[PDB]
Amino acid sequence: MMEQVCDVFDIYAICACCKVESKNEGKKNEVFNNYTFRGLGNKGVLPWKCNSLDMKYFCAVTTYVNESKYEKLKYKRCKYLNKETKLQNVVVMGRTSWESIPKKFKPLSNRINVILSRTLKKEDFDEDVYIINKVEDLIVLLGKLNYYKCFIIGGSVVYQEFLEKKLIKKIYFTRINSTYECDVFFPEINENEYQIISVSDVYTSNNTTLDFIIYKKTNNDDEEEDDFVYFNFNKENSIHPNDFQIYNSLKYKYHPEYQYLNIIYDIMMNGNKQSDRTGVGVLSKFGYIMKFDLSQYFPLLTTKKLFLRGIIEELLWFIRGETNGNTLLNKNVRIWEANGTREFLDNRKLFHREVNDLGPIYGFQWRHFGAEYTNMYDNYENKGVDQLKNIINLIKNDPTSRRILLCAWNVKDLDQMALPPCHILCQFYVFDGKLSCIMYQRSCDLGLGVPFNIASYSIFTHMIAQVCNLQPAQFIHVLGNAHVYNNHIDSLKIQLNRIPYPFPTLKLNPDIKNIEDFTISDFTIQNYVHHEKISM
Amino acid sequence: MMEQVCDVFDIYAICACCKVESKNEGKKNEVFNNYTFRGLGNKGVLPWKCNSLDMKYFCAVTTYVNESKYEKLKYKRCKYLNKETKLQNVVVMGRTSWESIPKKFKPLSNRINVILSRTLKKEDFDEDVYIINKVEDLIVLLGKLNYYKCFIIGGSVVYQEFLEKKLIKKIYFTRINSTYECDVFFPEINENEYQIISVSDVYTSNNTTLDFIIYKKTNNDDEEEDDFVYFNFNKEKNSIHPNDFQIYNSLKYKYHPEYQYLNIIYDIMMNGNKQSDRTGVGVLSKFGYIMKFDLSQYFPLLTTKKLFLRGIIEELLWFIRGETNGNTLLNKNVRIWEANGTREFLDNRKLFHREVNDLGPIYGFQWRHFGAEYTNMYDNYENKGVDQLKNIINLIKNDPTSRRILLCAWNVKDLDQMALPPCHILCQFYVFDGKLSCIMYQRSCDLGLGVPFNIASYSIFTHMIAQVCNLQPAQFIHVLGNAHVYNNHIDSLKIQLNRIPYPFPTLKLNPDIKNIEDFTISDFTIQNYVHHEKISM
Ligand SMILES: NC(=O)c1ccc[n+]([C@@H]2O[C@H](COP(=O)([O-])OP(=O)(O)OC[C@H]3O[C@@H](n4cnc5c(N)ncnc54)[C@H](OP(=O)(O)O)[C@@H]3O)[C@@H](O)[C@H]2O)c1
Ligand SMILES: NC(=O)c1ccc[n+]([C@@H]2O[C@H](COP(=O)([O-])OP(=O)(O)OC[C@H]3O[C@@H](n4cnc5c(N)ncnc54)[C@H](OP(=O)(O)O)[C@@H]3O)[C@@H](O)[C@H]2O)c1
Ligand SMILES: CCc1nc(N)nc(N)c1OCCCOc1ccc(-c2c(N)nc(N)nc2CC)cc1
Ligand SMILES: CCc1nc(N)nc(N)c1OCCCOc1ccc(-c2c(N)nc(N)nc2CC)cc1
Ligand SMILES: O=c1ccn([C@H]2C[C@H](O)[C@@H](COP(=O)(O)O)O2)c(=O)[nH]1
Ligand SMILES: O=c1ccn([C@H]2C[C@H](O)[C@@H](COP(=O)(O)O)O2)c(=O)[nH]1
Repeated sequence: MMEQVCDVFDIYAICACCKVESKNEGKKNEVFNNYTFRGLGNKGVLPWKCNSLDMKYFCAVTTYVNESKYEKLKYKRCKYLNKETKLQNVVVMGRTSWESIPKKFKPLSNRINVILSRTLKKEDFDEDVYIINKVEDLIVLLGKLNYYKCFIIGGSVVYQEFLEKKLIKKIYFTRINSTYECDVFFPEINENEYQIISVSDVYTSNNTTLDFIIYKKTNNDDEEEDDFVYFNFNKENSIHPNDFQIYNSLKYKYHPEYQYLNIIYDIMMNGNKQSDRTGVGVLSKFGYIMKFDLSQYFPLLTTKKLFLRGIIEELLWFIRGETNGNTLLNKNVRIWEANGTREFLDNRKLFHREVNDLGPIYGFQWRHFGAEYTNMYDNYENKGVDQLKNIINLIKNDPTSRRILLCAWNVKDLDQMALPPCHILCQFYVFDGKLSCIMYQRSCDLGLGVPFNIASYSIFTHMIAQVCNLQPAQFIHVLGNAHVYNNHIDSLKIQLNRIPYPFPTLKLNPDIKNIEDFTISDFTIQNYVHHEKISM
Repeated sequence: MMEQVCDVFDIYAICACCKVESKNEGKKNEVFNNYTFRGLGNKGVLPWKCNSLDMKYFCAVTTYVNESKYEKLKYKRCKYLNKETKLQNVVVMGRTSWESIPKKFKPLSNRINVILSRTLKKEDFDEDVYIINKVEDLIVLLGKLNYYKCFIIGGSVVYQEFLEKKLIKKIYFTRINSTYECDVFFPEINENEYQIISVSDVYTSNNTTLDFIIYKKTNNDDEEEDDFVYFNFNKEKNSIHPNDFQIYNSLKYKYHPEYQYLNIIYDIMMNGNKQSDRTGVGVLSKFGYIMKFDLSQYFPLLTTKKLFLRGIIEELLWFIRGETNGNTLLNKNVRIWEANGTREFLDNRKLFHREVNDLGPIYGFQWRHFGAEYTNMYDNYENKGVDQLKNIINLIKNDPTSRRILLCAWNVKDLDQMALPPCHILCQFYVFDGKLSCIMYQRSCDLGLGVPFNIASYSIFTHMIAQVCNLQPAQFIHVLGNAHVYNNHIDSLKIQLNRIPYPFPTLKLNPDIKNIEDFTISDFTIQNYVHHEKISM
């Protein structure tokens, strides 16, 4: 029998918040949360100058109506008020917000404007809008109007006013993933009182990434669907129902990190229980694909903390053609340490191999495929097939070749390697000045390996694109044996109930024109916002 | 404004049909159409003995009701008759069909049973059933009962007259893809009166494949729906007309696994990039697809055109023997490798010192001898190089949970010595619960011509490897790198995409063959292949 006001009059908040310039004390231990994005305004303007995409979203959300849904809404409203029963939306804003607009775009096209202003007078109005001087007076004005929905579009004070009074049903919130000077700030959203229910794809507009989330207020010929039921006539790990409460609560999960997370979910829900070489046990499945649009974001996972110095150094080490594990160890990159011990090599039957002499692994295959391996210190210059050089020449001079592959699975050399490669091969595709990369991965440790693997090959696709005068397009990651280790299950449960942030961007020094000239200083990850580190 | 009787009272048909024993004069080149599946009954019983899955579907469809939707139906029916004011479905059958049901299943459970008869009346039945002696009395009865939907469940005579009288809104039609003795038949459906709107996944049950299709009678407080619209705020190419894919796009549900292939073609046609390529023909192309075929349920031989497998089987056996001699295939009248072995082709690869049809260290050589020095096609390479094929077989048997069971043809060292570099780059195997899956990664994929054969090749191989390792085949998973449609294939493929698939065939292997090397051409049989007309691409 009971109903809320915001439910009856369909009152929503729509906003856009950036990150704010702070004082950098303890930035090595900087914590991020939803409040990280709170920057509304500066000098009576937006902290950013123009965002074409957030603008387009603003318009499309505040101007969209469905006239065939109105009859339901009008009935409820007139029945609530105890009254008898082109359509537009209402846009409520503060005075400062109304002032800071061009003359050409006032009043806001296809929308019913409402300005909350004490000082202003209705009679000396040049324009044709409505005016109120109280929050109480809005509900009055809505009762006397035919409107689809009512959007609170601005003013820090306005937002704050409506939020305290529980007059907002949903918050449409653009996260602008860049830092600007700010005068005014969106209030801290209470987690008990609102929850996120949907998250969009990640985009780039005007030199920043952004995404769109929706907070919802908490409370604590359409008969051919029978044919769909008939198709499901034949359908019906040890997982619990509430292990994935937050994960399953979301309606729309369009953020590209859900490609990784959904795969985890699928293995956890439907994986096959297996022993493996390690003796730890896994849940596994066979055959997935993920795709990341490198034109829009750098897909560094945000649901836990990832570090990249090590994987960049590894990549540079691959590109030099190195097999000497000591090079990495002397830079405190320990990714290959365990695979180079006396004991590990002996268990591989490599009894005559020096410690950290990893054998003819990735780097050797990329630069010297087919050369005879001796030891890690030998001179292999101009020996074997320099695959790396050949793919770069192919991309430059025969971009429509279907033969642009870099393969590390050298069958003849597998037993000489400290271990056989996981990243079997890379294929490249060029169209309209744009480079995409498929990497096939025979064995995928989803909890610990895959997050790094995505980052490495995404960085590498940038590197190859740049030195070939191309823009990066897609990194396409194909998983063969995809497995969650049992000792990662509880960490991943925690991770899957976290909501991703808009991704970072990768910056390469643009002076680097040849694949072999990159050094560690040439890589910058910007605007990395992430949840707390998890140890698997 | 005038309403149809079948629409008001929601009258449907539901049947299962098999194929029927016909003349042996033209079986080498048989013609197939929807009327291929027309076998209803034999000597008062089903032509096939039992089919658990068809019975389960029959049960599911004829018992399902949605109580929420009834209020609208009651209103609609009440309105038609000019009246103001657990739920079950009605099933209507012929007398003969009633008597074919065993006593313990009569009357049909959780359904209102109705029986058409002239020779028998209420007094002749002990059971809770309505008897009617004419079709019009069904309609009168439906006006009086509260029910969800009404399913005509056969009799050959009952189906025939109900279709003749235009009282069927949809036909739920099981295609049983095997042949049995029949004496009663489903009537030939008029293509002008009914069109297929949905095709299901393909299944195996009781030693036959089957699927389920739906013919439709032709015309001759929780709302986040707006949030979905918002997320779509940023949205929009190769001289494509709408009518090109009229049939393809008319279907509501395209769950038949053949649509994995057809949908990729569609996607390339609509959204592919125009590019030149090595051939000069040019292509539409896209990068990165995955298809999955369940080999436990069907053999995925494409049905929207005709394909023969003798060549590709001979090729696979040639691969397994480790051969590189093109003449061996030519002497079996298989010409798959003929163009790649001519003097002119070898010279154009700069293989001036290679004998005609000496293909160099291609697939077979890499499978049995990776890393060995290629000399010529007649050399004895025994115990040279890495016998990958034997290694994977040993790994599958002895270390099934290994994540290292890969066969790789892309030997970077040898590429230039190959008549041409391999397209099917590697196979990775996976073993769980006594069942074998295979991923194949294909770097370059000719959608019109190559891919249909490649699916078949690696599906066969998966079965061979499974058999010799005492496992059952599960999934063949096909990963496409550079996926292209050739420009000269476009019109042919537009034709193909407006054909509706048939239930897939099955592949049988000689169970005596226990070693990968012991297979011969006669150890393989394709059964129950129903296909559209061959298309010359
Ligand atoms: N999504 C976004 O990022 C977004 C959207 C819009 C604007 N902005 C930015 O934010 C800044 C403006 O925000 P702001 O909060 O400082 O200005 P504002 O809220 O737009 O304007 C404040 C004025 O609104 C009136 N008002 C507020 N609460 C009221 C109440 N309860 N009753 C009656 N009147 C009330 C008063 O007008 P009187 O002076 O008439 O009393 C008050 O001085 C600008 O820099 C603008 O560019 C950002
Ligand atoms: N594969 C399938 O989908 C399927 C489904 C159902 C049945 N079947 C098979 O089909 C066969 C039976 O088919 P059938 O054509 O021989 O018989 P049927 O159509 O079930 O029954 C015909 C009988 O029903 C009565 N009947 C039909 N129309 C009537 C009307 N307008 N008014 C009064 N009575 C009417 C007559 O009964 P009286 O003789 O009493 O007058 C007639 O002899 C069996 O082999 C059965 O196993 C197959
Ligand atoms: C777009 C920011 C914004 N974004 C979201 N998701 N929610 C909001 N409430 C919001 O705030 C609207 C407050 C209105 O503020 C503006 C800004 C830009 C403009 C302008 C401008 N300065 N110049 C041009 N040419 N066009 C326009 C669009 C007419 C006008 C009003
Ligand atoms: C199933 C074939 C069938 N399949 C489809 N798609 N449509 C039909 N109209 C149809 O025909 C039904 C008319 C024939 O009805 C029956 C009843 C019961 C049975 C039986 C049986 N003979 N034996 C057992 N054990 N169980 C059952 C089901 C408890 C078989 C056929
Ligand atoms: O870059 C890498 C390297 C290794 N692994 C994982 C996959 C397996 O969990 C393990 C290697 O084991 P084998 O598949 O080789 O048994 O390391 C990755 O996920 N990514
Ligand atoms: O099993 C095969 C063999 C070849 N091709 C096609 C793909 C390409 O169109 C062509 C090989 O040309 P390149 O990709 O090597 O350019 O042959 C296949 O689709 N499948």
